[PDB]
Amino acid sequence: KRPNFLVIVADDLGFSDIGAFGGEIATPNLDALAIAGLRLTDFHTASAASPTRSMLLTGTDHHIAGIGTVAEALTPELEGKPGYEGHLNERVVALPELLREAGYQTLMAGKWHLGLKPEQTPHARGFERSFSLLPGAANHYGFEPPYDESTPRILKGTPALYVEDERYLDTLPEGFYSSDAFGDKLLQYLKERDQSRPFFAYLPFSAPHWPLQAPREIVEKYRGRYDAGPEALRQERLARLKELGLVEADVEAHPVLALTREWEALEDEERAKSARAMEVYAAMVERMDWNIGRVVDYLRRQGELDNTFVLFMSDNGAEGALLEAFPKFGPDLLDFLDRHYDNSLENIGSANSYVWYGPRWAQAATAPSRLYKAFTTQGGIRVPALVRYPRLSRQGAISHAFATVMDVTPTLLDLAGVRHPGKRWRGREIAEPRGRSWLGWLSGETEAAHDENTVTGWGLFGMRAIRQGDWKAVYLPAPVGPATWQLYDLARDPGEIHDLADSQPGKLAELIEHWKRYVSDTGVVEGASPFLVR
Ligand SMILES: [NH3+]OP(=O)(O)c1ccccc1
Ligand SMILES: O=P(O)(O)c1ccccc1
Ligand SMILES: [Ca+2]
Repeated sequence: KRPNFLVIVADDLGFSDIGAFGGEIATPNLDALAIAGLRLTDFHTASAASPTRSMLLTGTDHHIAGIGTVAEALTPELEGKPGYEGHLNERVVALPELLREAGYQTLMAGKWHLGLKPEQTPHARGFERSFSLLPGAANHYGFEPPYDESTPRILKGTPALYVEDERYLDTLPEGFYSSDAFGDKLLQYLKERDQSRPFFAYLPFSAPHWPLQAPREIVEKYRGRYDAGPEALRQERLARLKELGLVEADVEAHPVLALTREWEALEDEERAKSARAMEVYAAMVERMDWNIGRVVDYLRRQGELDNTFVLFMSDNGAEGALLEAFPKFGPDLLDFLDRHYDNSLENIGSANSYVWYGPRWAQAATAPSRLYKAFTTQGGIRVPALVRYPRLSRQGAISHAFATVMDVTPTLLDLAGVRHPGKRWRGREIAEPRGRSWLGWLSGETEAAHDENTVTGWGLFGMRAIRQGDWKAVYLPAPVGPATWQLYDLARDPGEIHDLADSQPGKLAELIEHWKRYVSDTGVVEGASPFLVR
């Protein structure tokens, strides 16, 4: 029998947040899947949400698939460039499109982030049933601010714009909470399915993405848990990562970089509200996990779970952004929030709060990696991932084999017994996957799907990375780095601390040749101004 697929994507979830990845957050459902299955410590996405999602559903690079940069920040020199359409384009065929023509029922409940228009919806791109938030974010409870000319651009670009199949929804149900709605709808779709054929179920949550909001009864369970702050947390996470074997005992963690005040410099009220945000984040993750459990438990009781290839991943590094630091997200984001939301301590986490936890809490979760979401350093692109599928021999272990989100489409096609159509589909020229099927690796035939010569590129917001085997070069422009290529031996220096550019100049040179080919193969275009902070 052909397996089902359950692909679950967390939004900005950090590497050590889940219990089985070193965390204190209650994630019993995910833990059971992770420990029975295979946990990946060297699995990679892109550095941000829509690029990663375009890659996950195609098996190629986001510069080819239509999200060369995030739609919400297209500049004039980028608009019109191929692969910079801002939605999943027609130079690619999506995974669900291919599975649906081979008898799979394609079911989705969650965030899309691959296009806002009718012809760009899940329904248009191969899902027979879908309940979706089309934008990159929204209020989890559906509470909208006033929308007019003076509304901060980041809020304007994150309305609660939901579709069910072809229908743009006019209202949301009472009690709507994103993660619960997604669990509800996917459970409905599964209970309504044709039980005699397999399903591809896509469960992209919007949690734990800002605004940080969760049911009070779950937030209450974390009361006081984070009082010692984000650096105390980082140490707990490092200790546990080492104890669990997820990182080597000796690893040197990258130093925490933030323009904010450190915990001990904060006044009591400020601390209280920052801890409250992390208590809410934790509740988001636990409630996500709970909804995952509802899905998995239904499949299990149906006797289908063991014939379901279950993949869980985050879509990028933990979110260390200060939304208030980007003029593009304004004008006056904090002033608008102060006049429309209540972020007083007691309200944080409810529908009419709007918070993000910032760079220090984010780096607790990405440690020992460098930085966080929207950087090309490991903090931005190395994400937690697990595969639970008991037909595959390689289960019960922690694997440090290199893998990327582009591997997923070819793996699932393989298992479905479906061939990628090649260079043409529905009469148009399409890209072929850049990833490689994990089947050989996971079946124990090989030690990894890739090898010491595998070459993989990243480029977004003017940052770059280029990796071959365990050698990685990184380029971070001003003001966030030296605007020169830095070179790291990831096997000896996972924290990207010791720049080897001067000691191994031959190796850097090769990587720069690889980078140029990447730019060439994928259509990378960098603009003047990577971004502006202020
Ligand atoms: N790479 O180190 P740890 O031993 O987790 C540490 C302790 C104190 C400060 C920084 C790092
Ligand atoms: O890249 P993100 O998913 O963080 C994003 C960007 C713009 C609007 C909403 C979400
Ligand atoms: Ca994300």
